[PDB]
Amino acid sequence: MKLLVVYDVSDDSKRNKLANNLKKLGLERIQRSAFEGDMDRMKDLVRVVKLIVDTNTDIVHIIPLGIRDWERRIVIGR
Amino acid sequence: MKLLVVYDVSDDSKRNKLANNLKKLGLERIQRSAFEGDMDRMKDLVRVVKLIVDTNTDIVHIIPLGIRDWERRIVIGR
Ligand SMILES: [Cl-]
Ligand SMILES: [Cl-]
Ligand code: NA
Ligand code: NA
Repeated sequence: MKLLVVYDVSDDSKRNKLANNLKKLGLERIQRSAFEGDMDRMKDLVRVVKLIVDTNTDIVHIIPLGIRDWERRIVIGR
Repeated sequence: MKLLVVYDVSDDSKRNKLANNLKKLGLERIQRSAFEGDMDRMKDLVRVVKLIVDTNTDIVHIIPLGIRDWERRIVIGR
């Protein structure tokens, strides 16, 4: 069981508070605004995201996926 | 069968060429740098992304997921 957190956070400063907190909960950065990690927590994840981002302005997707779907992703670039 | 395309494209101009092309192939924008769509195409999707982005610099994830995993996402914010 995996999950992805993908975010669109307007305030520069809120964006890296969130990045910092996602690392702390053990997720790993895969791109500038996306992290992945293993199923562990959930309720804390949502609370963290809600407390940090501007909910009228920002968008965060927290998406479950199976391990085999993540494994079969295609990654283009660096 | 769904997929997500999540991107981290440095050049402003390449980013919306990609956004424009992802809409054309029928994907739908869900956030500033993420689109979702249904399984249809695949080989064309990868070719499009590779031709548009700078592959030494940019990162794009093309991620398959089951319909029920997408349905059970949590979306925070606007
Ligand atoms: Cl990766
Ligand atoms: Cl959505
Ligand atoms: Na990104
Ligand atoms: Na985004």
